[PDB]
Amino acid sequence: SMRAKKMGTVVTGVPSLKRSELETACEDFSNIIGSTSTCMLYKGTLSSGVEIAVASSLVTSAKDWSKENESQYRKKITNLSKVSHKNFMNLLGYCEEEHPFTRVMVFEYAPNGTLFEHLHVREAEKLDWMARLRISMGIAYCLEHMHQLQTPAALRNFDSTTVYLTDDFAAKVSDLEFWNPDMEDIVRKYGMVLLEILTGRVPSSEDDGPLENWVSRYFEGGMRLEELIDPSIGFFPEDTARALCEVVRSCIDRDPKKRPQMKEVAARMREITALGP
Repeated sequence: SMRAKKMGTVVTGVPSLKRSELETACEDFSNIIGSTSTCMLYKGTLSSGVEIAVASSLVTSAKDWSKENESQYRKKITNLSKVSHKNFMNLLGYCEEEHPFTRVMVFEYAPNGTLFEHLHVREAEKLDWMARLRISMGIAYCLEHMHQLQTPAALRNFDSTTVYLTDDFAAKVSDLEFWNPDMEDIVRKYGMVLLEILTGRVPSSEDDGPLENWVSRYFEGGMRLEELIDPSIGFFPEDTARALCEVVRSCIDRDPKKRPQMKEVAARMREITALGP
């Protein structure tokens, strides 16, 4: 009948994976998909049969990893755990292990590579009109969802090199870089990617004046659509192309206040393409 008081003595919703499981899944990290400024990308297959792309830090020792690195690592995982969109390269798990030093994030695998590759690499399979419209819409729906959630940090590197393509060429926008942009800037970037999808052309530097004058010639009324639109598309509907180029023009306006919101872009894009989510 008497008090006995004691005291105990000594963070997200996607699964933690053991390093041993990932070693098996990725053949001890021997199959490289690619690389970024902050990470290596490894191919694996989980015991379920689900194919994965594993983003792994370049850091090779706990001595080279700061408390800030750890904080940004957990922050990225927490924020991506709230995205599960058909047109996003979704986070499927993560692995932190100290021995040996491991900081990875496990993503959905996209078998058909990047949009940049398919648009610009000579040996890559070219995309037809409907494929390009599907990709364009998929991107817009992802970006709209991202903005709806209020998680734009995931789109800070958005361009054709960060959009991957599924087995039937649907878009998956990615965020593979370890976290270490206003929505008005993302809208502008969307317009540039849409222009790239339509024309097959991309700026060759930060100061591509010749490309600027060429695009300018179109918007000022001095270019036929046959000169603008990528010849590798094959046949295309003229008035649909016009309408999509108007979307581009709105998005890439030099005055950020004049650009549309991503929700408006997606609505307009659906009106034009008639492609639902």
